[PDB]
Amino acid sequence: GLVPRGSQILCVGLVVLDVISLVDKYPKEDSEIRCLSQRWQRGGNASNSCTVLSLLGAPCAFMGSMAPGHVADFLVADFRRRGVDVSQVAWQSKGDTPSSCCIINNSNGNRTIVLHDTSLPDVSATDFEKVDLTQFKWIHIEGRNASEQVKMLQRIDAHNTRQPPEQKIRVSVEVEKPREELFQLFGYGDVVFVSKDVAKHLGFQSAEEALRGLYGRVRKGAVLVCAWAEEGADALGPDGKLLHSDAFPPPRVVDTLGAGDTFNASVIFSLSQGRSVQEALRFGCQVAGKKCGLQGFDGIV
Amino acid sequence: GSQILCVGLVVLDVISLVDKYPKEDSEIRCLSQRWQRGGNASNSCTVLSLLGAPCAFMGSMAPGHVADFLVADFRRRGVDVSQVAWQSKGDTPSSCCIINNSNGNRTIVLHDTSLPDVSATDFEKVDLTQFKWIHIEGRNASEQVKMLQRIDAHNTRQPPEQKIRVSVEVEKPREELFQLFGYGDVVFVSKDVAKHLGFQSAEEALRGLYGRVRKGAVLVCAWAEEGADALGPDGKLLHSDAFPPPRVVDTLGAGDTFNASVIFSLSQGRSVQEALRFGCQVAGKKCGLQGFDGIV
Ligand SMILES: c1ccc2ncncc2c1
Ligand SMILES: c1ccc2ncncc2c1
Repeated sequence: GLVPRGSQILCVGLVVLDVISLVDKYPKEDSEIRCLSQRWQRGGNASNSCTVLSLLGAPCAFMGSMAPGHVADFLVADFRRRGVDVSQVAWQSKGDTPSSCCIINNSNGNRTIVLHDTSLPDVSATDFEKVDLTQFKWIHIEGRNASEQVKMLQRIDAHNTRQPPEQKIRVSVEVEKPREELFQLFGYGDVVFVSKDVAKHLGFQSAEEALRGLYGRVRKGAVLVCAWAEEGADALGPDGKLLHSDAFPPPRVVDTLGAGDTFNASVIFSLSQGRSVQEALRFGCQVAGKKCGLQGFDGIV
Repeated sequence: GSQILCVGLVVLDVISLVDKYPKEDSEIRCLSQRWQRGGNASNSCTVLSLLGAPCAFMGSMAPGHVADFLVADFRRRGVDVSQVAWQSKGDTPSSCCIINNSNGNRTIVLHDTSLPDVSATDFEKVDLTQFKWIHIEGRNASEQVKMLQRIDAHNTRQPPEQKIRVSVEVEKPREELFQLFGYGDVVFVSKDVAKHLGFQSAEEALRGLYGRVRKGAVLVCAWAEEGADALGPDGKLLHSDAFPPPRVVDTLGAGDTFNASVIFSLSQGRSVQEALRFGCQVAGKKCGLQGFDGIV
């Protein structure tokens, strides 16, 4: 169908089928057991943010790798359940669609996780070349395979070079895995999200340390953003003023899975509506705080 | 009477192959992944099929994309699905199976949906004339005893030439089931049940459990890498060494493979000793492979 030009927010990243089982006790090897309950869930960073953008009322699209098959089928139907545009998926001829198994030990809250295999090629710069960008007002990249994503980021840069300033496509970038390859991505994006977990691995002990210690790495004009769960969130832009919002914790914490993807999408959404950085931090924190008191994404409204 | 009918579960097995069993609380990446049609009676049908025996499956299934994948697998294998009891309430069961590639150990977490079990009602409605053999996977004992009495009743009416041979599996250490020992020409009891009942080996499990079987039956008990044993009316213990592959890479379904192979051999007129060796021979071959293709 027809997508009006410059109307969609695109997220590029992982999607994965998560199978989650609740058990009485951790299973002894070679044993056969019944779980208390079991869920199949669409997972992944870029994937979660798409769900949030849709619920927020943004037209949105996902770009990631899948292989034809039943896993893909379940994931595509869930994507569509959430009003996500999947027309830019990069279908592969090799590899598994990512899927993962999690066992939550009911009597201690321990999570044991068999992560997906590593057989499916990530999205390539050549896959990205084939995409017509005019559809997109904002493009967001979950850092994964950096060297290739750098080329995608240069391609978008190139595109914007030729556009009026009101046909420019905004870009955001997430570095959430403490992996050296990823650190080059700081150089790209109007907006750069760094995770608490990454900040801590570089040895910063607070959002303020992280932002002040990393800002030197961002491109001129960029805003660097870092959320620290219960401690709220900071951003830092070209004017050197450290901004902050306190968390908006919920009555009780139910489910924090994907809370960070909820923050990222809300910040992106707010800014894409022309709100200020300060306004976006706050909204980001409000939405993510709500999410933490809910099971899944139903009701973050 | 040319078909063999197995009555039990079908389940989506969501399989992850790992280097080593995960420690509590850890997070390991797996080597590979697959979907596989599981369920004791379903695996046995796969194996029977591959052995060249026309066979049919009977069990509950809820309509869906899962079901669609299961059914499509059955047909690739030429397994007759005609007898399935489709439900409305409940979904198809599924499980996460971890297969330790360093020893073929398999660990199963099963999501047993509520989905209604096959019933005496459902069973009374089946044309027993097409069936040479009927194997029943212990599950809902109260109603399966009913299905058994049915088959015997039918049997009392036919010649020795035209009787329907019957086998029972008792796999879970579960009291309701322990009355199933009293039916069938051939009774399969798992190692796991054997141990949960105090018995330390297969021979001890057999001498200790023969009192429970109907008169003239054969009690079978396999024990993985120690092979399997059987005991019949004549009082003579039979043993077969295992046929272990040099590398064990996947034991998910080895037991169902052994059961189905014993049954094939028996329904082909071979001695119990021979059917025992064949059982171990095929099970063993299965354990050196991923899945079921390649066992024949
Ligand atoms: C993100 C993660 C955890 C949180 N806990 C409380 N309040 C807000 C949060 C945001
Ligand atoms: C079950 C059945 C047969 C086997 N053969 C070899 N090793 C392990 C086995 C487990």
